[PDB]
Amino acid sequence: QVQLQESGGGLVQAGGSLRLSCAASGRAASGHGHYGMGWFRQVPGKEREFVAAIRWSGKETWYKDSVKGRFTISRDNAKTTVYLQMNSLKGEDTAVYYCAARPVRVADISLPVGFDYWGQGTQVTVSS
Ligand SMILES: [Cu+2]
Ligand SMILES: [Cu+2]
Repeated sequence: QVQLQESGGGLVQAGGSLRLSCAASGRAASGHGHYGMGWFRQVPGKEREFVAAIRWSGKETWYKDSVKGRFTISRDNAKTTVYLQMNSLKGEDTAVYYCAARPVRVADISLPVGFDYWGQGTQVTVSS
């Protein structure tokens, strides 16, 4: 199974920058050996939402409208690592972020589906 471990979340202020990293190890259960990645956030009193996603190759990414501009999702050169660069935090952003691996290819990556493995969660609080 794909072991996902995140870190980098914590205390900041509105207009700052913060960077979350998601390490990945182990083989997967489905597919031919690959997997796409994505980030989700849990906000108190609201349902879980899909915030960013990247195809296994990096040919295309997807962002939720309210983060486009400000957030970017990438993967470094040797890879198991996924990053989420958060710039110009607004306070609404305030929540617990999660990274998840998708073992089987999907036609539309804006879709919340196929995420078999989940990381543990990092609280991000934006004070004013
Ligand atoms: Cu390969
Ligand atoms: Cu593939």
